[PDB]
Amino acid sequence: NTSICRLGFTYDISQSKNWGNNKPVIKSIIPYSSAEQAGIKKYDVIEEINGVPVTEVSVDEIPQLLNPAGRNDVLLTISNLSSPSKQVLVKKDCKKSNAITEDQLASAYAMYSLETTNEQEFVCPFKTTVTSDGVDFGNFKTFAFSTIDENNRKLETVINECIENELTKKGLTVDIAKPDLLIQTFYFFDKNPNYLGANEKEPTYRYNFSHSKMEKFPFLNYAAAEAEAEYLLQFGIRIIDQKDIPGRVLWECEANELLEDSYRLDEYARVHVPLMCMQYPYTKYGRNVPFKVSKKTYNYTGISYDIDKLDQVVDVDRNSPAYAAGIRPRDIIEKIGRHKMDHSAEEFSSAYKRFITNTMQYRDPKTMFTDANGFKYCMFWDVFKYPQIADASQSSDYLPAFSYLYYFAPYINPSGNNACTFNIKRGKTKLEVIIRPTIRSEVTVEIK
Amino acid sequence: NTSICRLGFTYDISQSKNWGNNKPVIKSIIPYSSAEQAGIKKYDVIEEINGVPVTEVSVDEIPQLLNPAGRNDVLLTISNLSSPSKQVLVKKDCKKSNAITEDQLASAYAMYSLETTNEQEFVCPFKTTVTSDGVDFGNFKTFAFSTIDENNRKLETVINECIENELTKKGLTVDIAKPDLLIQTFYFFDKNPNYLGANEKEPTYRYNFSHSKMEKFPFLNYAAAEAEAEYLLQFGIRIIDQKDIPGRVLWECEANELLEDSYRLDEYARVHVPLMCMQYPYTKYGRNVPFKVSKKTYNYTGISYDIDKLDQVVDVDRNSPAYAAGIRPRDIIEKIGRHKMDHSAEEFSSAYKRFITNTMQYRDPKTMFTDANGFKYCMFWDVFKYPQIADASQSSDYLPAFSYLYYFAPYINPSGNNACTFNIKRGKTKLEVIIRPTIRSEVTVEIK
Ligand SMILES: [Mg+2]
Ligand SMILES: [Mg+2]
Repeated sequence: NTSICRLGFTYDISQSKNWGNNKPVIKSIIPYSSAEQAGIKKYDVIEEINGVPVTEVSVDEIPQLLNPAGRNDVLLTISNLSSPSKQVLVKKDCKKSNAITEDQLASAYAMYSLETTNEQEFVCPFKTTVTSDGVDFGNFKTFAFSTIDENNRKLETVINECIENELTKKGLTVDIAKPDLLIQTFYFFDKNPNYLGANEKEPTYRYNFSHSKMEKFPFLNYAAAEAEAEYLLQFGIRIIDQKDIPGRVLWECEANELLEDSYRLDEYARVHVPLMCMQYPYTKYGRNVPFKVSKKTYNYTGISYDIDKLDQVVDVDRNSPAYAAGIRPRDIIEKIGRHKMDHSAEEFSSAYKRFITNTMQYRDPKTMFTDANGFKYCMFWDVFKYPQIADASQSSDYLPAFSYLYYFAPYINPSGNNACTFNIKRGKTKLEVIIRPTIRSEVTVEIK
Repeated sequence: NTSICRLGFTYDISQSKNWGNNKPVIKSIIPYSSAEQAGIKKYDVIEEINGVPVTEVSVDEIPQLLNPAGRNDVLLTISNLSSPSKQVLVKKDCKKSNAITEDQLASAYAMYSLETTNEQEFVCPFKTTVTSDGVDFGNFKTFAFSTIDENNRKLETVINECIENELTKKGLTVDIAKPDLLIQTFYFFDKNPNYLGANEKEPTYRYNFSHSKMEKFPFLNYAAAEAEAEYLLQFGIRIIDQKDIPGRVLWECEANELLEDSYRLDEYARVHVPLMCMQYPYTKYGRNVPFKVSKKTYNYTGISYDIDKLDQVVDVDRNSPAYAAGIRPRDIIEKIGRHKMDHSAEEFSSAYKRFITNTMQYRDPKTMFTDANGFKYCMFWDVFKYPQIADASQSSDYLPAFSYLYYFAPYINPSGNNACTFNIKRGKTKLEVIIRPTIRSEVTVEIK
């Protein structure tokens, strides 16, 4: 009955002295949102809301000002590394309070396709250090790389090409003549002397000059885990100021990795330069960076369902396959493919739980992982058991009406036809429409 | 027959770009040596040897030039943080090839007194980072502390007083008006969010943008040991240039400690400021600093013994208690106290091994430690068993003639008399002299 609204981005009230201090800083953009389409990008700084500067208003009233009651389109004054000022009109993303979207259902029925829809977390051993001077990083618009060590030309060119792509994507530009910043990289790869050719918790002893004796200290002595590494890897990025206080290191990120086998620094840089630079210009973690990867792929039609009476269309997105097919709100879905829809939420929930139970045998334990929400037994399907999974997935006992969301996968829909049949009834008139869905694919890589 | 010689210090050919590059840098001074008395100090840079600059000569011929054949006194041109040039005449420390000194014997019979004579190693979680500019740290002679945060005045005053003592000992001087350097400290103490109220090796998963998927990486995932810590401690020293390139951080040392209980940052600074500053100006370890503590206390008389015929005096140090008592080389020691000396080296070695075996029962297992040379079962004597240790230590079966080296300890000599009786025989004339020894005490704290 009441309509809920959202802005297509997540943000922080920045505590960083060098990037949009005590202002909203965008952390992530919601895919397929209006904020995305309007051109809002990660690490953007909200300077003003609807003409009022964010400094001239309390921190507690920023969420209300960003989601006004009467207004629908929020005018934003943005700053980033591309420009110091920019006007952006962000349209709101609204839905009915009782609407269940295909995005929500793709997440609820994710175990049909863990291969495409999951969340995972990881932590990187990055030490990120910035200048103690409260200089805004937005003052530096251009960069150049420091002189290449000819002994390592091949490697240094790969590293600098990775950093160049990351920084040009941020809105920074190369100027070899008079750069605002100089980029410097340092790296190391060699054997660990503390490796004993072997793979408990020890006490911490230190010398105390004040008492002229060795003493036990209540610190964790991790020195035994260090011995487990044969090799040591170091990789760092140094961003040196050339204009405000020349020679001052503005930002430095150093990765220190404990290695089991031999590893290539070029391969290491290719993977980690993009993860390391996610904290330039917005640094919030100094020692161990937490990341969250959320991936999702589903068949999109544009239909929203009633949270209570699920066989009822509550809305149809404006430029969607279901709209183009002629589906309209208040329609009643008789069936999707060969599966009836006149079931309760608990009928669907129980039937789904039965499917996961009865197909645990077709999962691959070599792929077992713990997802971001703490679930320990995530497994992909076994590649030699897809025909058996597809058959089990389509058993009427498991109420597979919503399995259409994953009809692009051969472990759900073996037939070479992603087009879904929707049998609707508006009043007493019964129609059958074939909806070829569009595939909504999305990956969000966010610093927690 | 041939006399061996040494210089009273250990050194490196420095690989540091900011401190005596490709020149000898003194690491440690040998206590009671001529180099010590001449005023050679740790981290001194040998600029010239006997008038010849160390740059104008090969690295391979520096040890020979430092220990000449014909010459006995080596004239050194030194540089440090106190002065850019200084003339130092270092006398050599010589001994006969067949001489066994009381210093050597104190180390060989150390298990009489582990409490006073042992070696231990420890590693500190210090990250030490220096400027990539090859500026000599000797260009900066004065310092001042940066403005105190009034919210933490009590703590910041303790920290700065510790750093002030360390740097003034190095030869640096305070100048609040126009300092060459500004010292800045940063610190943090709070609970670990990753602590689960609990006290295996996990795989490393990271996101690879090049392949748009999570991947296993051959890196050690230590994230489980991080969870064991309730609290996190950070403590850092920042040395900022004010004259050459103002604002440039020359040297920075950051300690990151994983804590079991609550801990005071003032107490932490008091202990670690002296360990952290041992790498200013000579930094050779960037990430995990290895230290070695060598302590020794023995009764010194000045007598040197023959490695083969041990009851024969091969030398008597010039200003020693044995010299003052009238002991002279070629004398024959009949007995020390009530213990005869006419035994072989294996007679003494076996008798000593029997004593350690038979007194293992009087050791305190609560004190068990692994020494620097890798011995796992080092234990001090049990404080309630000293009378029994003293009796066992003086049993003629264990040939305790050399136990006089530890006669100042009540677990060896219960009587309140540190004066030792030496019964000698020169030719056929037999004399008894009472030697009150001097107590040689020494602690060496060195970066490995
Ligand atoms: Mg190997
Ligand atoms: Mg506790």
